[PDB]
Amino acid sequence: PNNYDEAITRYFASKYVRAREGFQLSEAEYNFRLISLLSSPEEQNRFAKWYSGNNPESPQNIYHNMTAKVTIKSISFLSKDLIQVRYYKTIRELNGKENISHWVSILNFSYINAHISTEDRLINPLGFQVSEYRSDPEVIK
Repeated sequence: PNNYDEAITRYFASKYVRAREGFQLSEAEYNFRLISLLSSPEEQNRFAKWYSGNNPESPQNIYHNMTAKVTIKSISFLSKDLIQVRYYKTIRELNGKENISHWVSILNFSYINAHISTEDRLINPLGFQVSEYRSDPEVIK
């Protein structure tokens, strides 16, 4: 289809934000692949440049030797193709210290019917594609 039930979109938007804004070394290869499959080509390129170890703000750098786990608070539809995802991150240091921070992502998505490999299709079975994306901290402390 062109579109799916909002719960399906919430499911994939949750997957997307958890994978993109979290960081755990053991899941990192998978998460990068997942975000890449779930992004338009243009957004994937933007994501990859951001994620590169060359970028000072890359999660590979800012969360080096840390874990960051995302908990989704809410997903709101601003329109048929535009959502707001509020979440928090729990960041754990090597010393065990945890910090919680609050964030919101805004993203534009669609579903594209394409033929891709069976393996990739099972990760993204409905062709979910994020075309534009931002994530900002919220004022909540």
